Amino acid sequence: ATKAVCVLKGDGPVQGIINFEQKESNGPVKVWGSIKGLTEGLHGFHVHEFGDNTAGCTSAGPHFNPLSRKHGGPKDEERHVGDLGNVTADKDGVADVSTEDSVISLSGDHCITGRTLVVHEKADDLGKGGNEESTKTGNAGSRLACGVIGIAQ
Amino acid sequence: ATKAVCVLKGDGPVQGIINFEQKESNGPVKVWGSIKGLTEGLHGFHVHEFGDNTAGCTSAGPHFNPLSRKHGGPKDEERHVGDLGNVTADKDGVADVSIEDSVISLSGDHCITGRTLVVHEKADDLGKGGNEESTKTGNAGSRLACGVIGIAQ
Ligand SMILES: CN1CCN(c2ncnc3ccccc23)CC1
Ligand SMILES: CN1CCN(c2ncnc3ccccc23)CC1
Ligand SMILES: CN1CCN(c2ncnc3ccccc23)CC1
Ligand SMILES: [Cu+2]
Ligand SMILES: [Cu+2]
Ligand SMILES: [Zn+2]
Ligand SMILES: [Zn+2]
Repeated sequence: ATKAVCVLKGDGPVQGIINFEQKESNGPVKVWGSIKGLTEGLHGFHVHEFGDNTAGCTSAGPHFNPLSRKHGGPKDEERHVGDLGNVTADKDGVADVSTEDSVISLSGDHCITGRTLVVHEKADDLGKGGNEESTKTGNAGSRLACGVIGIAQ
Repeated sequence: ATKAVCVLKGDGPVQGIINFEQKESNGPVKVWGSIKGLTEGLHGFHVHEFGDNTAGCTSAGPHFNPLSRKHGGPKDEERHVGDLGNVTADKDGVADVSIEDSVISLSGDHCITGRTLVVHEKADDLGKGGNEESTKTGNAGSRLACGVIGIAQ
């Protein structure tokens, strides 16, 4: 199996640890972990193109989109490769993450390793918001925490 | 060309931005940038195996060594792929990094993207120290700052 990991940090209180595992190169990636310090509700959760944190999370660029598609949710055919939807936090400030995704990979051209995982301010509308921004960013707003996805033991 | 970047962070602050560029996949990688907050003298500078900073720089594991060789300096045939020698800081605490290396890569089996760059406490003896640890770590000591190497624009 192939494994990867991301430590999410930012300028505020949001922080987390996300793990990735892919049993087979043509198989799904399991994604799990925790993010704390969040406001209650949905927070957009994406892989962005660049593993560049030079100036903070802004440096990561747009959603990872090697197929030049519109933004969507993880269960949509029309999505960016990096579109992992939302994480949802309770009034404890914690989002428990446990998902499986069939479009991201830890090898090949859809590889997310070396790119940035970002948790956002606001909900991602999964491209169903009915405006132009919805099909580019999902209207998820600013970047609260991020990290470069790295190769794990 | 292919480009990568690493934001190094540690207590001091020891911090720096290191850029990587490789004109072709069969060619050398140019490495440049600046690290501040260092004590005067040599500091070991290596790519470590894992891009895991879960518990800090310790989580990055040993030097990146896909070929199962002993530790050396960057000019040695017998070296780890991750062996980039030392950076040298002056009294101002700044090391200017300018390296070209023919063994690291930003693609293929020796790709360093997704792995951790680390700057160390002490000098790397380049495997010439005459003891057991010299040919494993270069006796460079603890890890002052690190970051995951990411894909750049
Ligand atoms: C279920 N999965 C679909 C995505 N998948 C891929 N991984 C890496 N690169 C790819 C390039 C083109 C198409 C699919 C790719 C891995 C397994
Ligand atoms: C192959 N594997 C990858 C997934 N995996 C996990 N390990 C630990 N905690 C988890 C929490 C939620 C979901 C999966 C988890 C271990 C088995
Ligand atoms: C062809 N290239 C243009 C970009 N490039 C550099 N750019 C900016 N500063 C540098 C400082 C020291 C060494 C190389 C540097 C090197 C690769
Ligand atoms: Cu995002
Ligand atoms: Cu090292
Ligand atoms: Zn998207
Ligand atoms: Zn070494």
